[PDB]
Amino acid sequence: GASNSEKTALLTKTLNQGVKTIFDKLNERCIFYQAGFWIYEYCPGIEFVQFHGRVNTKTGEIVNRDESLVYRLGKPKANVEEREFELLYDDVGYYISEIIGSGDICDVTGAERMVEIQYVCGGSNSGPSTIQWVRETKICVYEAQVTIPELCNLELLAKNED
Repeated sequence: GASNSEKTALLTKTLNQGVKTIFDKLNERCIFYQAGFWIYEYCPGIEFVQFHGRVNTKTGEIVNRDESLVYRLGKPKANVEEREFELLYDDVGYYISEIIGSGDICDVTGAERMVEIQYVCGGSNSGPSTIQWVRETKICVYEAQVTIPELCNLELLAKNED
């Protein structure tokens, strides 16, 4: 390895403060994204599931819930401080990885119903929170990506058009 301490200081800080800032805007209400025919709704440390329906931006709520469309993508924890996260990066920028586990074992292969969530900045100076895309990556694993303005405050997560 050949790296200085400031480099690690900001890497570590970015992971820490990024998560705390995510939780601060998500605290407001849940987020939702219509991925073609399916809708994925993520809440501030409650659960992550996919249901059919529509949303009225005016009110910010779905048409009605759905007890027949049983789905589970993963269940987070209220004690976010205890949950460990990771700081990876891509050609676009750095991001925080949130693996939401506590899923059932998929009989297909014998793997957990967890999901990988990536927190990226949307290159926006303001706004609430929204998702970009969400889909199945493995037999029992899904991948989801959100774009929020507040992550751009962290130098490493700061998009070039913040």
